[PDB]
Amino acid sequence: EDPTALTQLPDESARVRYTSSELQDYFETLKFPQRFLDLGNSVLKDPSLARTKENGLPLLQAITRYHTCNVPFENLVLHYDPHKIVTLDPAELYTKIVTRRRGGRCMENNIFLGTALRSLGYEVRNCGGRVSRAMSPYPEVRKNQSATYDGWNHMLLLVFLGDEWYGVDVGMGSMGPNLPFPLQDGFESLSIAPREIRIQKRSISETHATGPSHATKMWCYDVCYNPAESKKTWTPVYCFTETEFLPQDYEVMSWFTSTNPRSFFTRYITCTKMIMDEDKEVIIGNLTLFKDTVRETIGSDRKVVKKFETEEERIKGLVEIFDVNLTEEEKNSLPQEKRL
Amino acid sequence: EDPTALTQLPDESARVRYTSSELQDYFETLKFPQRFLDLGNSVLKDPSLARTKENGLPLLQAITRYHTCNVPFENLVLHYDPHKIVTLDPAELYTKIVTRRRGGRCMENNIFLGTALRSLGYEVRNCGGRVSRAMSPYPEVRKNQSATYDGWNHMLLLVFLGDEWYGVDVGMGSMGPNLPFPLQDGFESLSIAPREIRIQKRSISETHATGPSHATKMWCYDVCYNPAESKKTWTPVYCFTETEFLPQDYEVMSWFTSTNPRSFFTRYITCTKMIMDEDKEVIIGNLTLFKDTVRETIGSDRKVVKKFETEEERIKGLVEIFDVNLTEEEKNSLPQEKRL
Repeated sequence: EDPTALTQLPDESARVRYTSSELQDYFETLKFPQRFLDLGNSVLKDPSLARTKENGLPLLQAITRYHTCNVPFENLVLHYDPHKIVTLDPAELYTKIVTRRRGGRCMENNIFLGTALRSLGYEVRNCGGRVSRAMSPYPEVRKNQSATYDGWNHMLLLVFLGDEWYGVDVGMGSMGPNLPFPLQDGFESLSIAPREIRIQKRSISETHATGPSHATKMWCYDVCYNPAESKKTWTPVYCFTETEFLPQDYEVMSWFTSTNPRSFFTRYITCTKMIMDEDKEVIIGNLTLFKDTVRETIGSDRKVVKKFETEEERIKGLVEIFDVNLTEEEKNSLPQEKRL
Repeated sequence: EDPTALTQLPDESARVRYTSSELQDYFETLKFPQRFLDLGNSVLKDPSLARTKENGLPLLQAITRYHTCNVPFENLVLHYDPHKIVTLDPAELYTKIVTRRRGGRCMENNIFLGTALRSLGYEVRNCGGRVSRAMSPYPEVRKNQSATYDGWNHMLLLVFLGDEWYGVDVGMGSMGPNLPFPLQDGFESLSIAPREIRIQKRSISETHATGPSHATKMWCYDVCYNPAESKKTWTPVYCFTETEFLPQDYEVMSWFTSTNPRSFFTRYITCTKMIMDEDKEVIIGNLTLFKDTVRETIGSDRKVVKKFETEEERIKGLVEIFDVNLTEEEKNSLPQEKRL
């Protein structure tokens, strides 16, 4: 039958807002220690703190750090699922991430996080971007096309603190900036040592502009994996604009990455949690399952944790290593050609 | 197998250019009269004329007017086609529109036109937009969601003439501006009497902004079907930004509109050409096939031309009314559920 309603951004009075109690349950899923529970509760009691740099940025730093370490970046809904459809509904996302302790990709993570932050009192714009082909898992695409970008396929947040916007992104696993960054041309920071991140406003290589008089510029997020090299090499990760993206834009973007056969997410299973040094309040590495193999990276050192031999091993490994729990129907929904 | 190359914008030296003879063949497909053949030839001989408003705009006006009257806005590639996939390759588009005298939707039309205009010497930026739900063929969507917009799904061009960008769009059938329009906030013009068009820079209804200090603005294209009313009603048609879109962005957008089962293009056959008063150099109406019925509207008056009874009737009508010629494989590719 013809649709009678299409996806939209609800009017302000109709939008999902996570309650104080649901946000507390999210702080517990994040496994906040006492000092950050206390920080979160002070904002719960005074949302005006979420508008300032001095009181809003520290809780924002803590939320983003524990989120990428405890909420998995995963595509299992396209594999271990009977329907293989992505929901971006903020209430269903809450259940998936807080109650079920599952995760997802950039749109599921950052739609949820945007809803949580606005519910805490933050001013949050949903934005859109393009992942660099330098991040492609296809080797010839990395080699020949690293200056190009995908079609719109990434989500990040801009959060307004005091007098400045900050980029916020908890939905890109170990490729992400993994820090709230000031939206500042030329900002650089250590992020997951030895890696550095950089933000620049610049034209991208792909353009029909015949000269600078007609060029446009994007915000470009790059990383330097090894800043100790004599000549720093910056690897592009994604580019984005400040345009407000809508739920139905993400629906278009997610449809492509979830159903176009050239999206690697339709082809291979992947699941990532970042690794924290809690006392030093920094991320130091990541655990990543790709296809059949779990690897732990700490700084520049990478080692294999497990190469799964069977479906049973991979399923138990998702529980024990990632706290990713599947229903019976989800386990049995994996297509036969993808099983171990 | 894993992709070895993804869609990208080619480097300037590898981009498709239409030759002077290919552009001449396009002018004949447009059915230019002699005065516009003369005007086109003068730009083929002196490409610097395409850089000025005084010499570039007249040819631009004539190209866009004859294009929407003579190149069909159609979706038959999703229906009367064995493979039902959309190519955005500018060489294949050339063969489709100039040689085969077929058409397409917004991205096929405007990728082609951008390639042609850049080949004539114009400075052109590919841009992206969202169609208003006020244009939805779904009655309940129109009634309840007219203030909202689709996810990114429209392409238009910005053409820089002299010191001023112009909006150019030959890819929306009867809903389009059907005129090059100056990218000026508040521009209004008659376009297809009695309809008026309007361009405004303004925020759209859907926003997470809690107030105007954090709000964003879009270029918004609205129409007034009946400016004679005591109180003018403006109907939203699409919104866009100046961001340069890439071929791979359009690939994402077209993938949704061509494969998501809530896109109306996946459901119903549609084909439109505009109707010109050639001597008065204005568009006055349109011919539109929708599902099984052809209607002619001239201004505000609409009448049924034909309600097709059989497949043979619809196919002959496409030839006779729209000069849309199908191959035997294309005719026989229509799913049985869609036949008459």
